[PDB]
Amino acid sequence: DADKLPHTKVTLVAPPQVHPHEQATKSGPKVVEFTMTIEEKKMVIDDKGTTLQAMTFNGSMPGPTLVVHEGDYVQLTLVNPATNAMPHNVDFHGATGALGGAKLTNVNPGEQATLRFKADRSGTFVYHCAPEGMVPWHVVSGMSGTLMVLPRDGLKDPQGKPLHYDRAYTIGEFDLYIPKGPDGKYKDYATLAESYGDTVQVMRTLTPSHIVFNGKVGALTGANALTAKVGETVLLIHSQANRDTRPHLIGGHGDWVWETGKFANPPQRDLETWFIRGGSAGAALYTFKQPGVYAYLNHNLIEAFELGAAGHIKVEGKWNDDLMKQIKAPAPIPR
Amino acid sequence: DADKLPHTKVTLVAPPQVHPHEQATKSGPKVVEFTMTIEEKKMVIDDKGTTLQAMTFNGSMPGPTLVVHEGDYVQLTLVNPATNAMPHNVDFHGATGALGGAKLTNVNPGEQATLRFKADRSGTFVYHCAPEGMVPWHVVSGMSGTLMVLPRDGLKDPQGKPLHYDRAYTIGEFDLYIPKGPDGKYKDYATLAESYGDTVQVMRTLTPSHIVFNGKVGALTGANALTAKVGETVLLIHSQANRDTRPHLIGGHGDWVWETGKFANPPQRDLETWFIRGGSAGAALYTFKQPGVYAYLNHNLIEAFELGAAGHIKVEGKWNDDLMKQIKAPAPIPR
Amino acid sequence: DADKLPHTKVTLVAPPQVHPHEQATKSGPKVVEFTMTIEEKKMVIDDKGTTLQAMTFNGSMPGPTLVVHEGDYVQLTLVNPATNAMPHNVDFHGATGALGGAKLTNVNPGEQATLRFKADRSGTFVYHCAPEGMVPWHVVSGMSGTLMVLPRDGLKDPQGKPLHYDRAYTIGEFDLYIPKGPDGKYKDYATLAESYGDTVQVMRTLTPSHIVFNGKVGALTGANALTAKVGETVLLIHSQANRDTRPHLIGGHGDWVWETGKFANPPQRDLETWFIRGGSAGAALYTFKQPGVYAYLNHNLIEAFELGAAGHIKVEGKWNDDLMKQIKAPAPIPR
Ligand SMILES: [Cu+2]
Ligand SMILES: [Cu+2]
Ligand SMILES: [Cu+2]
Ligand SMILES: [Cu+2]
Ligand SMILES: [Cu+2]
Ligand SMILES: [Cu+2]
Ligand SMILES: [Zn+2]
Ligand SMILES: [Zn+2]
Ligand SMILES: [Zn+2]
Repeated sequence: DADKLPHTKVTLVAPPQVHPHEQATKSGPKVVEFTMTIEEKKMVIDDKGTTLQAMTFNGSMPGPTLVVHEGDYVQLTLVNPATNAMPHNVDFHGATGALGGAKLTNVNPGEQATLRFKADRSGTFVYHCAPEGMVPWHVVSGMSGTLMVLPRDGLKDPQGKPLHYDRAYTIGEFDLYIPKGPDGKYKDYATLAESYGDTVQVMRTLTPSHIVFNGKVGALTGANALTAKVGETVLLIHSQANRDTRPHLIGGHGDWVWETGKFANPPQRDLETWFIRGGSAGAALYTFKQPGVYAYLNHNLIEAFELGAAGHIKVEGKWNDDLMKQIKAPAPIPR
Repeated sequence: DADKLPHTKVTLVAPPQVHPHEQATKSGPKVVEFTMTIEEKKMVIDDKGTTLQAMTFNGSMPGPTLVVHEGDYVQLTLVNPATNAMPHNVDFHGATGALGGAKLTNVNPGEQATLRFKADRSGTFVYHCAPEGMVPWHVVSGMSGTLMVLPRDGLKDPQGKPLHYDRAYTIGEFDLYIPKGPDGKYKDYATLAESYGDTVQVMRTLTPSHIVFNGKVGALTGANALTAKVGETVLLIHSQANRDTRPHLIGGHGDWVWETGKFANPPQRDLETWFIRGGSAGAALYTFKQPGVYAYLNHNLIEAFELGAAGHIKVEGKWNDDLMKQIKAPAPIPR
Repeated sequence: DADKLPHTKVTLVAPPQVHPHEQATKSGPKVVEFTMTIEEKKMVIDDKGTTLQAMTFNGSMPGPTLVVHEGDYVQLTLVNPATNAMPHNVDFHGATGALGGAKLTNVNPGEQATLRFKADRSGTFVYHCAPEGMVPWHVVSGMSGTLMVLPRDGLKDPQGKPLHYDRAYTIGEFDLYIPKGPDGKYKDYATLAESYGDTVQVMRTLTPSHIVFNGKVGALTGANALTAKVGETVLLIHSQANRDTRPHLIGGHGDWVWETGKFANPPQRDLETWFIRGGSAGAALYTFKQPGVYAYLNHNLIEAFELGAAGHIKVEGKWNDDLMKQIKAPAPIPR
């Protein structure tokens, strides 16, 4: 019984970070309490000033990653401030019943609700808003994130041997559908409601105008590049609530990958590129062996480079000439 | 030898039902006899009266699911009535040789043929029409269904333990390519032949006008919703003969899933969303734990909600507060 | 240490063939030396004279398949002749560091470079050109191929039993983005540089004009069909550096398939259709049991039949009536 268990309260952190947590734990099941606040806002999504009338959990795309252990109970308070225009809710793919909790969390501006569910299956799971009659619009405008349910004894390889990560990052990939006017320029809308009709028309073409990691072209680059060191194992959580993607780490691999994102299944090893089904979250481990700047991208390279689905990982440490060596630098072809 | 074995005759049933069959069986191999009759017809495919010049096995999209056991022989009589305009045939992905049987089943209007093949591999397999020079048109117009070949000892989990379903449903998902006129309204064609040229032009854009379960937007909703009860394990067969899809059960999971649809492989567990490759059939088991109305959909939510790829499952039984509980109903945010 | 090991030199062969190699080997690790020369050229890609301003490794699409064993070192000399207009490089997905080697192989026309890397992971891996700021253009114009890294003890089934192929073919699938003029005819460009702007515009629509195996509609058909015999096991390597595809052998199966292309993972059996993620190479084994002409295709049938993603395999041997038999040839429906 959940009402017998101790409660803990978790403070969420903004992507691409994930809140502190244990992997393998000696602790027993708890009710883990979270709160998130919905924020509708206009966001700038590229280098040319294009805007999105966005909708977010906690002010970010994706929403923050919530981490519990299998057998824990997730207790979320969902707050929809009066400053918002739309009703919202939440559907946890990690949850059982009531359309993932959406039926029990319908909150108008000025309202909040509290949902509890048993996190009885291990894995990374999408959560998203799903208000009746406007589900795809709320999802594509930014309302999704990941629930990670770790097995109580941590991650395991196909032989049941232990696996771990030293650092975790969370990447949400967002296919955006920004309308254009007769002049061919992207439209800028005074309000969220006004963007609706034009946006549905673009959606129906199934062609995104932009595909971005974490809310903007280049969000995970420059000062905002992800970071690691040679010898460190990184977990890369990748969520795509609406559309397929194919993550790839340039100069790296997926050492151990759950592409369908469910930890009770054995992971695959040595992947060059993996596949995240639209409407799911997956997870890859990589241990860095070479220093330098990596790209982490959707390996539809048009989607990555033209449309925005690419980030960077800056890695410190010592170059290994055994793994790779420039034998002859670029030089004139011998006569 | 097939000519030594007893024969049985099976009466097919219309989707979403599947004809009565055993899973694990004590019976030995048989020649299992089926008949299907091709029907070309104009069908209404949405709520606004849009029509498709369709082509079907047995009058339905998808055609009926045929069920045999591994080692059985499938013996199909394929009938193309004189009331039809086009030649047709059948390609069983479950079969070996002669382009899946297409080369041996070329039937003009007024003709029939009988094909036998050994069902020597377990799984759900697409069958479809494939007449030379018009293969994609016949497939996208409705001519596909599933052959399920059950292992003789029934379904098994990754550890070789037994799995079963108490109820089976079959869902065919159809990417449709309906042309539009200068006025932007969908075209209605007097005949099947007349729809061809315009339809090929739409196909070549790779953008479906509609994506529907079982022949129509909302085919598996209302009076036609699928049904189950808490405690019942349902098999959901999903076929897509031309285009990728990503099935998801809202408020549920894929407890055991063969997404590539081949039962000799271990299934994955706890899936939120799985992946059916265009040109294949997959299979998922789910045991219901909560009552209420579920949605079963393609989790490209635009494809589901805007284009038609979504159905409903109405489930009876008792709510389980341990799995999910509304702690605080939606209420004013405390001052 | 690589500088302690013996060296061997390999002569590459044009697709769809793959250079002679051992599978399971008694040999120890070597530095395996390869050379490839970049050729930019205008190529005719369909039956109606449409041209592509193409870019190739060794004059072919795909580039040749390089085969080594796990633990070997790949040492590639990459030559960019002065007759070319563009800078190029190479990114091996099979390699670790320096963006797959791209950072160490930047060659202007008239230059060459030599890269060494440790092939420490088994599988089929994409290699492609990736010059900074023009990565997708170089890839979609033809600059990709496969590195196959065989395990030292050859291929294994899920139970660790030996698997092998008697013949290997390599298929690269290329989503092409050829621009059209106001008249709706495909544009023909005097130079590679001139094609750039228009091509980027087409790319951004995410809709290929053509999708071809090995450089042209019908490249693997007629005199150029692949060949086998009943009783022979064929390895089919399928690379797609930019876009998802779903290979299928009509009248056949994937007997053993690594769809994500990494041999340390167990293969799946009995596949009807498998999935190659954009930015990866996969591998399927099939042992022929029936003679005749097979099609090997992308089972988005529009992509196959309308856009060009289909080839043929002509197979010799004896028909097996146990696997498939025409019981009744097409005949008038009995009155
Ligand atoms: Cu919302
Ligand atoms: Cu969902
Ligand atoms: Cu037909
Ligand atoms: Cu087929
Ligand atoms: Cu290049
Ligand atoms: Cu790459
Ligand atoms: Zn570590
Ligand atoms: Zn049961
Ligand atoms: Zn052999």
